[PDB]
Amino acid sequence: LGLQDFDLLRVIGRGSYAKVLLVRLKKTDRIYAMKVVKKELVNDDEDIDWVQTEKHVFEQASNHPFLVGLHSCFQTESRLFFVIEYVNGGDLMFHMQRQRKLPEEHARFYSAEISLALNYLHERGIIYRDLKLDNVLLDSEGHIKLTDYGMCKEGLRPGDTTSTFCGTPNYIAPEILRGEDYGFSVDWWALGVLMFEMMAGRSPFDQNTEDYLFQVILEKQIRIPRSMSVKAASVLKSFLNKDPKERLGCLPQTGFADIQGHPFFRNVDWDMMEQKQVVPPFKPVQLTPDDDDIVRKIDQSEFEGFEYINPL
Ligand SMILES: CN(C)CCCn1cc(C2=C(c3c[nH]c4ccccc34)C(=O)NC2=O)c2ccccc21
Repeated sequence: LGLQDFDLLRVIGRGSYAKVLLVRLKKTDRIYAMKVVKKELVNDDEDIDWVQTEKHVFEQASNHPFLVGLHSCFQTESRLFFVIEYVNGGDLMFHMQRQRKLPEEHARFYSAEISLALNYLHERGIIYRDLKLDNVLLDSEGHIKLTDYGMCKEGLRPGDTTSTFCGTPNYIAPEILRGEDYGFSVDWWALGVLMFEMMAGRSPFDQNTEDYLFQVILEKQIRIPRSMSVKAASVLKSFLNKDPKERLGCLPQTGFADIQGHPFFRNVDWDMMEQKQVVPPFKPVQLTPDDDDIVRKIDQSEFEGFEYINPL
């Protein structure tokens, strides 16, 4: 493909690294949100991996219901693009700000779909690592969908463990702070948080930000609402166990079964929801010319094979 066959209908998201356009393929007339990264921003061997990994993941979320698909990938002298599956329900971040706290039930429905999403990921040797309220977008009529893959960890057999200190601070797992090696566990800690945020409307931790924050996370015994349910709390406790091992879903060869097993997920029929057979508790421009001054200075070499159209 190429910019040609597209109708750059709008800009829906502006970043330093990327711009997310709301484009439409003329041929199919269908819509996809395309991700635009200035090539001039991904220089050096440690940035092609940031891309190839986003690519390697996007080459997988296509197979899962709560994970954003990838239509195709093309470049230009000045940049790189991602024709991605499109979503329009918004990010729970917004939905939250417009409602404060969530009924334990609703909250449950979401946390479930995400685990399923996280589970598929893990099973495929992937560590999302960038889970946060504004990353979980809403399906046209409800179902969630994990987004952003610029912090995931590639191929990895269970038992393995990486150690890149990263992720959005408010959700960074305690073992990450301890600089100890880690795995799928950090993804459940994040979920634990995402869940606290939904039901409590608040965050579970609270000199200087990071400085201070990181200490809260590592010593501050989390305060659960005295309005909250027994089951509700329990899960939160389980997921926010500062011990990767003693943590829900973190137990090896049982993790997901554990999760599903937990009382908080008592009447939940996974195989049913995994198929979206459960009802959601809530139904929802030309680019700048190339600057030869810059472009002329690009390697273009470290840009082979970027192109790729999803056959499915
Ligand atoms: C706080 N926000 C809105 C963060 C945007 C998170 N995000 C959404 C998306 C996606 C979509 C968006 C759907 N609405 C958007 C508004 C602004 C930016 C992106 C989107 C979409 O339809 N499909 C997506 O994968 C995305 C893609 C790559 C990296 C990050 C992405």
